[PDB]
Amino acid sequence: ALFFLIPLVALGFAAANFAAVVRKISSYIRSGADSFLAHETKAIFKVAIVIAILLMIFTTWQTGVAFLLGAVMSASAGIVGMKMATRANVRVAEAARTTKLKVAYQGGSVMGLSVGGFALLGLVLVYLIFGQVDNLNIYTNWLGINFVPFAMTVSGYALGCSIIAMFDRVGGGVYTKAADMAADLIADNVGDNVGDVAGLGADLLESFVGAIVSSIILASYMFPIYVQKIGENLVHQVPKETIQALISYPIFFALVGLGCSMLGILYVIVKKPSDNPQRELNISLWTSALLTVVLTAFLTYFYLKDLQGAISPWFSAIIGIFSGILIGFWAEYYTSYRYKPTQFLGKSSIEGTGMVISNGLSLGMKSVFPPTLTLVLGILFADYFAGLYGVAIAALGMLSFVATSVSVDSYGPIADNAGGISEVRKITDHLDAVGNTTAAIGKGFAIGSAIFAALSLFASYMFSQISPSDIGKPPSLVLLLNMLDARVIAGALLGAAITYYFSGYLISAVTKAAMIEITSDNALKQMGYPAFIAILTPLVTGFLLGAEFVGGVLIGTVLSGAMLAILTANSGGAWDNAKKYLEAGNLEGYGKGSEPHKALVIGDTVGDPLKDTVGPSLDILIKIMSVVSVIAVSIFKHVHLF
Amino acid sequence: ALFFLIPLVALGFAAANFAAVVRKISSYIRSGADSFLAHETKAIFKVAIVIAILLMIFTTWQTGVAFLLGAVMSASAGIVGMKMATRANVRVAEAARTTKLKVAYQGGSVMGLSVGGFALLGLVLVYLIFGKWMGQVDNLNIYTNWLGINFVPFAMTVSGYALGCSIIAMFDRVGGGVYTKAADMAADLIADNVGDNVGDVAGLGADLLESFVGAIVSSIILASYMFPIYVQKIGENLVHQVPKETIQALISYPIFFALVGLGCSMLGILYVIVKKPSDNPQRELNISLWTSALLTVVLTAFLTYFYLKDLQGLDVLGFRFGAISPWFSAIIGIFSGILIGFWAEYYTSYRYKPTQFLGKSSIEGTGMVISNGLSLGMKSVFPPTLTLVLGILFADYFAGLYGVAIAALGMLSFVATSVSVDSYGPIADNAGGISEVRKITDHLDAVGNTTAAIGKGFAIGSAIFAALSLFASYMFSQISPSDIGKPPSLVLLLNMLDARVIAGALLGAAITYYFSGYLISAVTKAAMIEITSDNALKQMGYPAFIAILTPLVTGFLLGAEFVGGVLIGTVLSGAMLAILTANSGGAWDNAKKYLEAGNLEGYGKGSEPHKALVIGDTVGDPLKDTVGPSLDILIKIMSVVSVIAVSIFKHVHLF
Ligand SMILES: [K+]
Ligand SMILES: [K+]
Ligand SMILES: [Mg+2]
Ligand SMILES: [Mg+2]
Ligand SMILES: [Mg+2]
Ligand SMILES: [Mg+2]
Ligand SMILES: [Mg+2]
Ligand SMILES: [Mg+2]
Ligand SMILES: [Mg+2]
Ligand SMILES: [Mg+2]
Repeated sequence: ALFFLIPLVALGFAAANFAAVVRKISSYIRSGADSFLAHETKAIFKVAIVIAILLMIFTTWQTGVAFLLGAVMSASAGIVGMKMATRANVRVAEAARTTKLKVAYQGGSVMGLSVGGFALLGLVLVYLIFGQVDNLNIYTNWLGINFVPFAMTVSGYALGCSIIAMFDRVGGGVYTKAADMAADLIADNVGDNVGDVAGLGADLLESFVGAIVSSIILASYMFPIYVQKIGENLVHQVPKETIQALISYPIFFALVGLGCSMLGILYVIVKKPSDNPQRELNISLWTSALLTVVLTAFLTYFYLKDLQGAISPWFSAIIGIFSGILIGFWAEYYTSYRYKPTQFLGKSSIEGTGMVISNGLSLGMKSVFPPTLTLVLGILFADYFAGLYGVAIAALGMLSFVATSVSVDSYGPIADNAGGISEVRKITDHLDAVGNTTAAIGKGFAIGSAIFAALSLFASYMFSQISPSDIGKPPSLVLLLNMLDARVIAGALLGAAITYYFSGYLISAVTKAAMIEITSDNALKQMGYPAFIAILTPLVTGFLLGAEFVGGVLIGTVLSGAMLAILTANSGGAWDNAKKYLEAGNLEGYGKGSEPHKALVIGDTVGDPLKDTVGPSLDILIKIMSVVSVIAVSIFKHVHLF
Repeated sequence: ALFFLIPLVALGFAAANFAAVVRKISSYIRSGADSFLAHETKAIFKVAIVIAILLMIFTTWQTGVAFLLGAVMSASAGIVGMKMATRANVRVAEAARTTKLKVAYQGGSVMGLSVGGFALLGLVLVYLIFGKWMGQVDNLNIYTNWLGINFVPFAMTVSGYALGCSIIAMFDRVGGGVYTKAADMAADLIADNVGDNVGDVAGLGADLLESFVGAIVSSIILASYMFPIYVQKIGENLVHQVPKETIQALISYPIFFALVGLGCSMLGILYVIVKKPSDNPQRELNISLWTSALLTVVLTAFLTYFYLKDLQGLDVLGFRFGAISPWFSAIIGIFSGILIGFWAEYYTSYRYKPTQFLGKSSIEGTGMVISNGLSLGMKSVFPPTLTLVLGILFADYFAGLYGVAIAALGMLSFVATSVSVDSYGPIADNAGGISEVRKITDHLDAVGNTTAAIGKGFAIGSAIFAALSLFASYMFSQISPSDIGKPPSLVLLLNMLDARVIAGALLGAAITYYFSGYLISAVTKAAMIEITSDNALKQMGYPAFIAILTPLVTGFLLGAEFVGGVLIGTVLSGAMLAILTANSGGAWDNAKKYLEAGNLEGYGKGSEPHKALVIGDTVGDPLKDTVGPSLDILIKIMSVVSVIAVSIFKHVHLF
């Protein structure tokens, strides 16, 4: 029971860290937020109820309620983190004076702690409140969706969080980068929080919950899959207990996690103070992960000790953790002037706007390989030491310290805004540089986790066809999406193309809308397209062509989004800090007019729509499209047309 | 036999069209060419012999020789097309004076006709001398090589040939495409006017040669394979459920088809050209193309019936409707292809929308030209993909995997005109650089940039359509001696849920973004004749290694499931990216031209509006003329290498 009250503590904790801080005429920003949020919430209102009724009508109301649980939960989490981000933010210029810092990071930390507390309050609710883990045969609902009691329930929850986040980003990411563009051409200072706090935070909430939900669905499934069949009895070769312990474990694991991170957060703010905030963020991160690996290993033994080895998914969490951390490092590497990507680009500023662009492209494109490689090497090990389930738990390891990742992330625009506000500027610009890096690190973890998560959720997808009319065949006959089949290839091409389209549209959206209520109303009103594209595609294409084709689309979608999130994040990422870098002069005889500053400006402005809107949008698409397909293939495995 | 002397005629024909034309101090450019070609040929020399000995040692010398046949063949084709491109080119300024055109297109047409004649002379040779004399289409069983590669007699031979053409095309591109766009940058910061031929004539030309032959070789490998796959296993004898005569007709058919093709195109070139001349060259090129395609559809239909009329087991092959089947495939691929061309035009020419909108955003601040250009090309990727998505299925529904390869050929059963129109562009374009009358010349330039983008577009499409046949063959080629029983359906089963394949796919995608980043950087380093040529070649290995050893490195590390993955990632990403760069590269140049032509009131090639478009053309140049098209090459050469070496690493992988 203690474990079940653990998530509750994080939240009293969220409320406490801002308060000790908030007690620390630039209010201006808070008004911006309410307006967009007003308009946004109303569209959200309109939509969430409706999706809920839909799920309730078409799948199994338990799931629709859980779905609402997720909508209230994520909206709320984001809202709290926003009051903080928008208060440390103000309170930073004033930290920044007496100091010739605690503020920026504590504000960022409020959204992250709130994110953990809420997401888990909600999930614990879904777990307790939703005999589906008792039943876990293979129920075949009021229509013909033959749904998973529990899988279906938490899938509903995860879809809820993912969808409201995507909306928050594709509108807010849009309001924001549309704003940055507009500003360097005011609007922007609000943009920094809408964009890299609320939106980025929502993206991460989504990957995290998605990976955990996938762990849950899989357990909820070794059951119909492994059943014996020696001479026409069904013998459950995997007995219920093992499955139940394996279901509850990622939950228990996730509880063990956030806890490790909460210490990191309470530790660094109140910790005796440093003078360099990059090392803090990375150390805190590192710490949360060591701490988490060990205790997680205990949790794993005892809470899985004798099921019928034990520790295995703990190795999965570890492989994922170290992979995740490496990917963070890679993101820092590619985004911070101080090492290589930005410095070269930056100095090339002096050679003619063209070079900043072409080199920024080369930089992000090449920069794409190492995080993917970590993931390639990362998947295999996550995967070798455990079943499919070990991969999903691994996604979780990448994200096992989400509280600190998100804290550090929200630090950026929060620190970043602190910068814009004085214009003292040096302290402020450092804060800004780090915003751009730490938001790029964050993006990097969530993309990694999107891929690691995506393979369990995809496996779950082929698995979901395990209709009543299956419950015989070997697992090895059912988990077999064949790539040589033309439907899968066509599917893949279409999904990939869907991904490039989705990005181009999101780009175009940024520029149209860019050139509070005008663009907020416009962003939302003008928001349906990405959500339709993202969501109905499995449905449209699925209902058109069946399980092989949606399996394909999902594959293309995942591959492309994986590559592109990173391109935009890192390269879009380097350009801001390249601009800052030259703005700080650093090139001798160069400093804020002149052909190079102008060129770096062009880099930051080019980067801004890609990194803060497109890539991260792909983060979301590759999940929400898969979850939708996992559910609707219930219908289109059988019901496809041709 | 008539058919076997058909390819020969195209070539006497190549030599004739330039001559009637060439008889039509700006020589300057010819010197540029020799220098790069000198340096290039020497590195090529060094490498081709070596790859040949390698293949001969490790696979089956028949293949290594065939491979050399392809190296001499493609080098040569490209060289001839180059003397022409570089003579019509000069002879265009002078067409361009008296006309206040026949030149630009006839020059472009020389390389294309040479491409067809050579590629097919070579292939006919490989078919007769390797397919027939050495009986590889006769033995056709599954021979197992002095080492342990269990090679396909014929598949292996022609696979070698395809690899040869692919490799040398890639080399011609990754250096020359680099010299040329490195040059374009350097120029708008002279050198560039030479760049235009090196880049969009020879390089683009070699890309298309590669896609074309790759598609045909794949048709041949598959036929040369329904036999071991489809044997029965009835109560333990092997009964060739697909008999020799079927396979053999199905093998010869793409060849016979290709012969019927190119023939259809040659008519197109002589026809548009010799009409009393028109006034708009876009409508011509697209018409000529269009015509070659009507013609090809029909006659190919006859060819298909009689030369396939009674095969039997064409069903099992995947031929849902007998004899005519691959003709429907060729048709499907053709119309998909033509649409993809149209889409390319659509997205690249000021006059419609992608470039028009981009161009006018020039007045809003260079940032915008760049953003809108990314949006334009990125969105612009879909219709050509969707045409392919819808296109694969129909190519594929009406015929087996073989029908798909024949479909790739259909997208490309009209390459001669494609290559004519492509080569027209830099040739017309140079005509443009020269005089500087500029309006007459600039039009030719606009068209160079579009037609190079259409060309690119067909070749990328065909690369995907082709890629599924060559990939199928890949899973099939593991069909070791220890198989020759199980259902085809148990062997054509690359599993995506296997973590190895996913890691593979991600690795291939990642290898491809990397490949692109390196070629981009190469363009700027080298950009800022001999200096950059030597530098391009010397400094050229990296992409070829990456492209080629990856199946080998990764394959030998992780096995068939992983290289299958890498190949998948690589195909998917390169497909998307070739289009991004091509269509953008396509839009920005013509957006620049467009504003340069003024067309915005109160702007006359001055200020931010022209400056901004300049930035767009210069951004586009490295992407479209070097990166995308490079991906065109990578997605093939990496697959062919894997198809061959999986001979070893299906068994020999490490972990
Ligand atoms: K950022
Ligand atoms: K072009
Ligand atoms: Mg700015
Ligand atoms: Mg900012
Ligand atoms: Mg600012
Ligand atoms: Mg920025
Ligand atoms: Mg130029
Ligand atoms: Mg030129
Ligand atoms: Mg040119
Ligand atoms: Mg150009």
